[PDB]
Amino acid sequence: TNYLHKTLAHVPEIVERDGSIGAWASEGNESGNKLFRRFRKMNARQSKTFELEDILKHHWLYTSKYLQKFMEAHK
DNA sequence: CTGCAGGGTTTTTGTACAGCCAGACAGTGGAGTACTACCACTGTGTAAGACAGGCCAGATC
Ligand SMILES: [Ca+2]
Repeated sequence: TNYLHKTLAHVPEIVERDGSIGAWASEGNESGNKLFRRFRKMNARQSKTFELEDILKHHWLYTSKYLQKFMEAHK
């Protein structure tokens, strides 16, 4: 199998070269994609002409540091 | 024992010089900021009307 081959043959090379792996996890996008699941439910327009547009808007809004910083609010 | 009344007794309560400043009253000219109903759009539930086919009556096999 593939990943097995990667991990028994190719781990050391990349770990040597590009600093760190798992650092570049795809985990983030897929894992977070459940946000695209929920946003469609709650804040839809709704009409697919807009459904994207407003979903993307809310998403990026939820994504910037700035509002996350203001969400922490002194721990 | 009881009820009632002069005063006690301490607390509470308002009236009392005396000066100070927060807080409000008018309005001005309209911005403007908050509010309230369109509004474009389809997803979801709904229930009137097709309808068919199953059944009884008419009449038959
Ligand atoms: Ca995936």
